[PDB]
Amino acid sequence: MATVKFKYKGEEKQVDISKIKKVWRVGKMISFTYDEGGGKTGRGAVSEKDAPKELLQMLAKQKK
DNA sequence: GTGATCGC
DNA sequence: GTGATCGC
Repeated sequence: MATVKFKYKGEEKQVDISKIKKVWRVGKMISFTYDEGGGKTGRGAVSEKDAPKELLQMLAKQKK
């Protein structure tokens, strides 16, 4: 519902957090995948520092 | 290296 | 099997 903005292979992306498929923590990094067009899966990551709460709670609720 | 994945 | 990616 809210969005996450992140920079991936140069330049900024903004994705609806409803598209996020999987999220995991790597120390202070919040890493994820997300659904795109064409049946493809995108990757992105953000600092925990100001990560959207919607995304952080997904982390705490899944199941890897 | 780290966690996980894409895209070879 | 693995190189690049992401924040650190």
